[PDB]
Amino acid sequence: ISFKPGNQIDFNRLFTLPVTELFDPNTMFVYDQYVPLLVNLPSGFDQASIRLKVISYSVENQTLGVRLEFKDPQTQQFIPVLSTGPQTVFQPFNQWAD
Amino acid sequence: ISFKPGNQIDFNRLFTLPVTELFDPNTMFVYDQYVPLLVNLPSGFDQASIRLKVISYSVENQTLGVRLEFKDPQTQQFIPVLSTGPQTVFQPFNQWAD
Amino acid sequence: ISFKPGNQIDFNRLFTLPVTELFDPNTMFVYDQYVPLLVNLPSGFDQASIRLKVISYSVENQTLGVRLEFKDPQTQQFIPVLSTGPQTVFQPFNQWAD
Amino acid sequence: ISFKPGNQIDFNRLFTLPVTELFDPNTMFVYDQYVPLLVNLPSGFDQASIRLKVISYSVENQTLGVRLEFKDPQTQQFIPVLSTGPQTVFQPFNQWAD
Amino acid sequence: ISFKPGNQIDFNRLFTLPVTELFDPNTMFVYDQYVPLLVNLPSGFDQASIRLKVISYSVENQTLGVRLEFKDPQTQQFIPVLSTGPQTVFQPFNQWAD
Amino acid sequence: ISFKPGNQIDFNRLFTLPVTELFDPNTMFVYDQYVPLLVNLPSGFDQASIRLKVISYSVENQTLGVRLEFKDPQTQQFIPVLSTGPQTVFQPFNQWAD
Amino acid sequence: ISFKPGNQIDFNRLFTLPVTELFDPNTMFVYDQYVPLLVNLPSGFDQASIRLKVISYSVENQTLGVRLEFKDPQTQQFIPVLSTGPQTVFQPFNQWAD
Amino acid sequence: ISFKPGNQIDFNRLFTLPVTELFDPNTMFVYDQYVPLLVNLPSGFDQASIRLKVISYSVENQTLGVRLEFKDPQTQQFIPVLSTGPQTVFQPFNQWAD
Ligand SMILES: [Cl-]
Ligand SMILES: [Cl-]
Ligand SMILES: [Cl-]
Ligand SMILES: [Cl-]
Ligand SMILES: [Cl-]
Ligand SMILES: [Cl-]
Ligand SMILES: [Cl-]
Ligand SMILES: [Cl-]
Ligand code: NA
Ligand code: NA
Repeated sequence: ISFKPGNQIDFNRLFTLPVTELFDPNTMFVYDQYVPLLVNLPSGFDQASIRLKVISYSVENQTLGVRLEFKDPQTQQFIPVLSTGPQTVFQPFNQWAD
Repeated sequence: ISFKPGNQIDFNRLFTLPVTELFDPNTMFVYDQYVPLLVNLPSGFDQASIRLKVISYSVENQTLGVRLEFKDPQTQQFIPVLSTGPQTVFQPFNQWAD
Repeated sequence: ISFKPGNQIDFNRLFTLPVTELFDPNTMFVYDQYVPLLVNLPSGFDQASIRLKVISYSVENQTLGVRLEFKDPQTQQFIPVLSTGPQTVFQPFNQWAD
Repeated sequence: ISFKPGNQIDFNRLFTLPVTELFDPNTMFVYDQYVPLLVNLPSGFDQASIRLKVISYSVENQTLGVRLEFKDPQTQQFIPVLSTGPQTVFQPFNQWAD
Repeated sequence: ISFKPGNQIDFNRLFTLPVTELFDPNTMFVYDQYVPLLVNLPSGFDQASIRLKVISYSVENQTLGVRLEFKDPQTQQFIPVLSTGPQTVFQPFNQWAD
Repeated sequence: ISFKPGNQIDFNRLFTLPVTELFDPNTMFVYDQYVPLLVNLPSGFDQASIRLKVISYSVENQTLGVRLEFKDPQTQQFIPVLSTGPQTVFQPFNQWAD
Repeated sequence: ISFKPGNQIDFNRLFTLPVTELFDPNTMFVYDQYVPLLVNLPSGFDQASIRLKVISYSVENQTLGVRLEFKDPQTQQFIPVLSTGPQTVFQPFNQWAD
Repeated sequence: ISFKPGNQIDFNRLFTLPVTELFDPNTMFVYDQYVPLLVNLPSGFDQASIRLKVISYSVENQTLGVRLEFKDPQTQQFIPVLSTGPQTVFQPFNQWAD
């Protein structure tokens, strides 16, 4: 009779986290499980080949400052891209605040 | 001579399921294979780090009420996000009905 | 309490047309109102600058063979792109058939 | 120094409306300004060539049941697509409810 | 011989503006030409039916706090959606800063 | 000085195959490696939970007629969705022909 | 019986142009009709508020070097964004060449 | 109080590489980890079934010329698609240059 469309829920409607929970507090690398959540990865990309170093984070602003490192295919050492600070400072999740 | 475009079929043209088939009826967790179908996951996201608890379901309306749980990277325990009811109530698949 | 997502309906769930209704049967140009439906136009594109000539059409297969013409910005004459037949032969709408 | 991405706000974060405000209560046609909000129109589509008849609406469920009509290019009369009820029954906007 | 793909340039690679240039400084409404740049509008949406009131703006942070108003189809008066502050506070454009 | 955008190549610019190469000619199931190419799968979907039965194929038209089967999470048996023929008949790849 | 998907043709399958045809050779501004083709404009953006100056073009490489100018909402004068050369150098259309 | 949208960072804002680092200099195949970065793969595609041969590369222009090879499902031999040169010549990453 009538078409009643369904829905697939956006992940950001179900999941949020304080920025301090995103990274290992002693190594300062984002936990592997959250790298695809912070970075829009190309389809099929092998996440074992990258890591995100947390250079800064703000509890007040719920922001992270990160630097990407990637695995050199020859040596298998993680190397930085291309200085001293973060490549990007961003607010990972939607907030409802002042 | 002439360009004749091809097509890639949308999964929702081939697959549908009654909502009672989406979850384990004794544990009340959505089966692992259907979590990406219900939730739009970011590219490369590790589904082993989440699970969906079915809080409610309606056979009449073909809806599910779910709560997301995620694996704490330190303890490896599944923890709820941020109460008592579902985070979302939705109709997973297109329906043709009253 | 619970998030209940809404929906915006895809135009193709509401609209379909026999291919003979898509074009002026005497001029053999697709009606202006259907050009954006047949061709995925870039956002903001001025449709007055193009037209689609129907070179072939199939009632049995519900296909159209078209050639695009565009308005030369200097002369304001419609000119073909870059032979004798259609640039593309395609089935504009979803069908449920043999 | 650091890249700080900006954002473009999704319209659905700013706009919502009770379903009774979506249509003319005497003619039962969705107001012209809301047709692109309810239907995902192809880029550049001429909205003057369509209208949405409200066949049903639910205040309790915040749903609308609509039928699309389109302008015949020859006669300029609005004609239905392809019965007696709505083509689709849907919830236009996100809701937070029971 | 070889396929050499072309490109369409993203608008954000060519255009940026200080936030004070986005709105009329005496009326505090975003200029009409920038409303589609700040808000992701559905395809074909009639922008004459909305306006964005600037409730706050930050020169230091390059952010705007806005409230959406829409035209009531009956009275043709602009009315707010659904309090006293902005509905959203966001950074419209990418920044490279501290 | 000047921004020179790069490009990521669409898979369909590099890959095409005759339809007879898409499936095992004795079992009549599409080869596992091509299931994501024929069906637009949701991000993260476990392809081990589905298979595509080739019900028909046309060398002349370069089309396939398929039926989807999915793994029942309890029994681990592949079961059809919801008759006797294909669920869909489509042309997987772009063609340049008569 | 079987679902047979339709198609909407991508504009780039039908339209291509030598780069010298994209702009007025005496004013060196891209013709208005091609601005949305070269730049990915946000939905609903008023193209009367921008123009593209051609700073360089290459017949051999089929590239254009452009600078965007926008209309100041107060004075109604076209002003450049934020030097002496192009903001971007790109190849507008797909090519098959050496 | 106010909605403050978050962001997910595009991979191309964090990662770039000289084209000589994209492939094994002795075998002339793109490293496995970069195949999804160069080619837009369908969701869920098994990258073990393809490889990219570098036929040409330009240090001056930061371009690569590649040919795709895929694994024949029967023999498990890598075979070329459908001559002697690259299928595509492209610039993988955004550049800021002359
Ligand atoms: Cl925190
Ligand atoms: Cl059920
Ligand atoms: Cl017909
Ligand atoms: Cl209401
Ligand atoms: Cl400012
Ligand atoms: Cl074949
Ligand atoms: Cl030229
Ligand atoms: Cl290099
Ligand atoms: Na994926
Ligand atoms: Na549009």
